Amino acid sequence: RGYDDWRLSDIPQYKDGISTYEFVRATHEADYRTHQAEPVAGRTFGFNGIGRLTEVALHMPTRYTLHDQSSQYKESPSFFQGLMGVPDRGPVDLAAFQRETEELATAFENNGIKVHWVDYPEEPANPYGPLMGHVFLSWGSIWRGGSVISRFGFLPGMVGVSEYLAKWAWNTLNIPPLVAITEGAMEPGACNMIADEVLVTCLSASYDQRGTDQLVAAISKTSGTEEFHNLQLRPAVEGFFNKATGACAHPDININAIDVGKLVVSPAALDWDARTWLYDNNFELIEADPDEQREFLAPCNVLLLEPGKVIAHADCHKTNQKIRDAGVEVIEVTGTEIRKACGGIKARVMQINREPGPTLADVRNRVWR
Amino acid sequence: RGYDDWRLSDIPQYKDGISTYEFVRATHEADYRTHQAEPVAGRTFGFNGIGRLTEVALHMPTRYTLHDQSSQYKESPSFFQGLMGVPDRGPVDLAAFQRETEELATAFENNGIKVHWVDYPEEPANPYGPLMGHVFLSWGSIWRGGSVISRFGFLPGMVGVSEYLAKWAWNTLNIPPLVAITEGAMEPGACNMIADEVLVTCLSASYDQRGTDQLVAAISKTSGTEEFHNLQLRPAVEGFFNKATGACAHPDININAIDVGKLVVSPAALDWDARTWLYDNNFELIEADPDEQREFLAPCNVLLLEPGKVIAHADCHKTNQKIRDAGVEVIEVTGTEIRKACGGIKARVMQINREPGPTLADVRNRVWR
Amino acid sequence: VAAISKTSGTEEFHNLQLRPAVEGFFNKATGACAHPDININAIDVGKLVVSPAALDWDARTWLYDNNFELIEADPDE
Ligand SMILES: [Cl-]
Ligand SMILES: [Cl-]
Ligand code: NA
Ligand code: NA
Repeated sequence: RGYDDWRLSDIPQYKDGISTYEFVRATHEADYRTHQAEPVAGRTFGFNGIGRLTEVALHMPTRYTLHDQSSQYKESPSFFQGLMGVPDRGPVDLAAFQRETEELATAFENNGIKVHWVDYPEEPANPYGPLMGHVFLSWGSIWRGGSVISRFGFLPGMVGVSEYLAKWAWNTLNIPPLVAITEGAMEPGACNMIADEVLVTCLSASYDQRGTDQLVAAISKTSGTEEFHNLQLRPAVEGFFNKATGACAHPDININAIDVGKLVVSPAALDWDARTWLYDNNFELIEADPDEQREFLAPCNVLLLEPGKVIAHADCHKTNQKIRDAGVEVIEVTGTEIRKACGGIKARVMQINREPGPTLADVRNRVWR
Repeated sequence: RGYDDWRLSDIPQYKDGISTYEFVRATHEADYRTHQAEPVAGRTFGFNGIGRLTEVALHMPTRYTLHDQSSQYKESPSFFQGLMGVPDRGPVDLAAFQRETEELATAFENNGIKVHWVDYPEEPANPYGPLMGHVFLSWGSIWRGGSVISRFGFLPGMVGVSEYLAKWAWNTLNIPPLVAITEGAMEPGACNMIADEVLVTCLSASYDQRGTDQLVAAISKTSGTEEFHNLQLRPAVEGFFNKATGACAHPDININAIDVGKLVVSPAALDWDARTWLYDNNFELIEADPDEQREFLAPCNVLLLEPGKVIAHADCHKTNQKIRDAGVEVIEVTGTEIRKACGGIKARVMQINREPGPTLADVRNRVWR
Repeated sequence: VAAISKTSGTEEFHNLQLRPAVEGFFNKATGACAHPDININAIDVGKLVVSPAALDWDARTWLYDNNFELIEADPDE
């Protein structure tokens, strides 16, 4: 479009004979996401919901990606094993880590999903030390309306990182920031949604109420839905993971949607109120295998590609058969080196774009019980 | 600092023998601005308050900066004269516009203030037409805690622009985004503060309550002050400016601080509640000349360099003498071409960094009445 | 308003409250006035004559929503 070819008809609020007041009022009334955020960006974006995922980012690990190679970890492995609480499966193997990363990328390419690659500087550090956990790009997943700077609850190695990923998203994809979390703790990228307007959070080391309130208020205004629901789990865990029980600070280790009104769910996830809400709203529950969960094989850390199809850890054999039994296709992918820190496959994927998908009304209307 | 020289003592929440819970809790309790925003940026920033201004940005105009040269303006001058409502002083003169821009930059250099320069692309456009009003970089002023994407109430030519300036601030100064305004209208950069924790807004074409609530909640959490006050003027004006009265949609045309508890104020600004609040809180009022105000010479659009010293339009002779009479130094600067659109000198300056300055308690404690 | 609403002979009673910028009775710089009857008045059913210095944004919004047509007084008058 030529610079001198623009006319007033190109302004959507403009009408011939409109008064100043009416034009201004029409402007005040416009939807941010569809009038400002997306047109300025020149594209749609956001991972909200359980519709068809189209675009992600991965990080190919280098030696600097390995948490056990930070000088602060070397100084006290037990401090970080306290924070993270995951079972010790030995040192991370760089080459095997790189191979399961390739395998995941191939799974995406084979399912028609665009993969961007995010790199970090050599010797990457923040004001408090080497970066740590920066392979877990879900922490930079993009919401309807824009990107989010997180407040990390337990991992100081992630200070600076949600900034880095959001800056990357702006510079590379033209995706704007929506909000910075500035109180308490809130790690929205580790949350999952179980319908178009239903978010799952936890109260945990990774989320307090103030942080949660701040996030939910921002994303609800750009969600593109009339309602917005937050289901808040209350896991019993001190740091990230409770190796006695399988309980986890992060929703995406606790629960995820596998189809319309079908969820895979940890046995350590659901307090009575959460169970009640899920029952009342007509969600069918597939229970993850208890040993897979407790041993931190991340059987709930599956990635929904679209209703009825997920990527899962290839060695979560029992949970995956239950998922297939519920009529869902499982794409098995190796994810073993990734689990030596605080996440699995879904945790390491930055979700950039997911198409609008089934709603809470759709869940409620499904006849199955 | 070497990558392998980092230790746990470099994490401010870390203490020898700290439990996981206690470390996490300490992390939740940290101040965002001072633990995360500023260290990651590698600097302090924000224009809040009435202390000493140190750093700004200007735009040197090109032909594309001139509002009267947009094809949409050519199509209907009267549509845009409706929105803006400023007196018609003839076509903008590019060369004279460039000269008063140089003069302002020299005033900054002579007063020890760093000036960054912001450029826009050739034929700059947003989804709705040529950019318009993009010389007014105050609209991209930086708050304590970060940058803000605005919701413009009356000028569609500024869609995309607060994004551009915030992106520029991130890429060039490493200053992060704080929040995007996503409802109603809110043009925070056109607001002024009259103490360290006292903001002035309007309800007008440029601000509704929802937009205002969203902004104030975000900036109050990073303000670095125990309290935060919003004085909200209620000007009688349909678009930006009311040429019958001198009333304006923007606070920075209505009022500004010239010293500790001394304000220059338009006669068309103060409703009874605003007047009462200012009286109760011990603010001394210097009234702008009524003709300077009504004719849109922008006598209130002065820029506070520090308490007791302002930059003002050189032809606001009557207001400026009243400011000197109140014991304030006036640095007179030509600002005539700038006033052919919706602002004057303070409006065109992006404020990046102002040092903490006097507080509302300081205002209240000054003995003068 | 509480007293007159009880005897108004109407089911509802509405108060539109203008917020003029004026220190005493009249602001000779602007035309703003402490008194509604210098600011605005009805001239017909849903037609008002209105000062340019009268209407803050909320007042303007209310009048718009309630379908009042506005005739603007001459600014110099
Ligand atoms: Cl109207
Ligand atoms: Cl404890
Ligand atoms: Na917010
Ligand atoms: Na009475």
